[PDB]
Amino acid sequence: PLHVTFVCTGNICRSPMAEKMFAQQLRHRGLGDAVRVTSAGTGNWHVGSCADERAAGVLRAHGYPTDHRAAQVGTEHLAADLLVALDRNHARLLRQLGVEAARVRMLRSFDPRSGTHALDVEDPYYGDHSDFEEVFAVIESALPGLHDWVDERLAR
Ligand SMILES: [Cl-]
Repeated sequence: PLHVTFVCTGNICRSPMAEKMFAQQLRHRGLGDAVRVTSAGTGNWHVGSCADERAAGVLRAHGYPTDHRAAQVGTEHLAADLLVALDRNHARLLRQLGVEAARVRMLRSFDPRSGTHALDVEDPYYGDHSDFEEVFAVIESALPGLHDWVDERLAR
């Protein structure tokens, strides 16, 4: 089973949002059994915690699932077929951890409007509900390219 994992720092806002969203989208496409989707954080200050109440709030506001258990990047995640970094800091950490460039890609590099320079997804933790809605929109705009990536991989 193909494995894609999203990575941010605390695994309570950005990455879990991308995880639930992409996983649900795959289910709608009937590809839920063929692709495993998870997420983790580079840090461990939230291991075991649910997603941020505001993150679950926006997910729910758009009809997506919210169940989540925060975790720090481990063996399981580093063994994914693709590690999706939320921002450039996450990417350099995963890179420096030993993951080759081809397996570390920033989420926004999948946005159809993306240029060679991939943009960061901002952390909404210290913002307001508006910031969480914006993070949702940014992620929503980037995922279509990840679906193409999955289609290419499943062909294998
Ligand atoms: Cl974070």
